[PDB]
Amino acid sequence: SATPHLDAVEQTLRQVSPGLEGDVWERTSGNKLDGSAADPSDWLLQTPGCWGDDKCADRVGTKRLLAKMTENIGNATRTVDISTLAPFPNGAFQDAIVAGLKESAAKGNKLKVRILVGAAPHMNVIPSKYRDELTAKLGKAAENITLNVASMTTSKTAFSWNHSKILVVDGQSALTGGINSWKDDYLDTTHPVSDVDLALTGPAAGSAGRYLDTLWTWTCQNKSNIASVWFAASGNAGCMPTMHKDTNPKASPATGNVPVIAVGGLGVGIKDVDPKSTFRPDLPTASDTKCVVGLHDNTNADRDYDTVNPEESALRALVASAKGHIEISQQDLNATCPPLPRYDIRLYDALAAKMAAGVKVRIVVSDPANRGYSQIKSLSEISDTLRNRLANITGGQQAAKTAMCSNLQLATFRSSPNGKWADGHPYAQHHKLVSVDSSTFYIGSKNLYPSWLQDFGYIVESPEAAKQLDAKLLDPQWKYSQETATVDYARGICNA
Ligand SMILES: *[PH-](=O)([O-])[O-]
Repeated sequence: SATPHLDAVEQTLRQVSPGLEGDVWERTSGNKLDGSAADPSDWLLQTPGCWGDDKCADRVGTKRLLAKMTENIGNATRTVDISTLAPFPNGAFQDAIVAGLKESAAKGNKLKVRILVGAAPHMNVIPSKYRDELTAKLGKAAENITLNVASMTTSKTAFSWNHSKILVVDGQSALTGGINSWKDDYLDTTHPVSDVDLALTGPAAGSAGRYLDTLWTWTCQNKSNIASVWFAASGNAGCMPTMHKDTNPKASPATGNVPVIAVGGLGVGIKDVDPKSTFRPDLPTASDTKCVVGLHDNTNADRDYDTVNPEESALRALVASAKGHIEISQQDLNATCPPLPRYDIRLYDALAAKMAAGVKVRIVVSDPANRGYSQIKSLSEISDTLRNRLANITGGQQAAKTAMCSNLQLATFRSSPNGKWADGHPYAQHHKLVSVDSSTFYIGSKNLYPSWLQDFGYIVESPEAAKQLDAKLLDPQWKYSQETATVDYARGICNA
């Protein structure tokens, strides 16, 4: 096969979540990574993109991200479909959205627009305030636009709400990844968060539209339930649960030859199980993930949860598909317990199995000196766990340590020679990135640390794009980050 990695992931998803195929996950052909003619790797919307400079003077990444938001929206003829994590877009992110909408409206187009945020759960005025602010900023363009704005919470007790970050235009183009539209963390700061989105076009953008219809179908159904949904619309417009299906082709036009698996999850409180699923997982055991006995562990101990959250299985299957090497860049691999379990056992088992077979694993996480942008005190909380899982399959602890130190790179993130930004603040990293075999990679919103949220992303099998990702992001990341490594097989470092 030309697509061995996607083939394996696809087979897993059809066993885990067959009833969600089309809507919460979908394999498509005919896509394109949407880079420019001058810089074809600039589909890779990293921010800030100021490698080597502790003052981050020339933020080529940020500039491209904001320009690409405006460009895609300004090309809209029918729909603009946005999700993110609250707060609603502000600063230059909002400026970019407004500029795009005005550009489309002046080109004569009449648009339907949805903007959905997830938030922690009386009289939430935020959606209505954002609607009215956007309408004022649009000026005459507002006459051409039907707007829906909502904040939603699907489960208070499971801490479940939207955390996908998607921008889809006409079902044709999509931007997605880790980037929240938060000016203070990403833009107006001398210690910007490092993160990444991708830009694509093709049928896979339609998959994102169908995912958003799934979320908006729930949101609209629950719009009268305060505490679940706060909704606001322009004029006398109603809630649009199926804007994508209603307005855009069932299969978007083809734009290239790139195969993609779109995959998300429904978190907790939308749908409890895929009734079509006959998935029968072999669930591992551990004694050090559920920190307290009363916690219901959806990540490790709930078969039904898996069936409505195919993204967890997809990421584990992506790791399991690697023949040569795996690079992982995350805010965290481990979560804060309670209320989440500390780690995904199946994930750590999949990484252990790869290392036991001589496949190289690199994990770069955010510096613990950031502890919202870190959830561990020490890299040992990752390496100890990998070693203990390795012990189960290598026959003991000494053989585990040797396997780990022979096949692992483990470090915290830097983007310049300095241990911190020049302003003295630690580097914060927020990617949700997995790349394997310089072939197939995930960019999206789904963290590898336990999390029970609505998330979304793309798994792309394209060696050319993976090589661009190496050159523009993974290679410079390791150039600077390697100085913090506690384990590095390539230099014989084993301080763990
Ligand atoms: P996310 O914005 O919580 O990872």
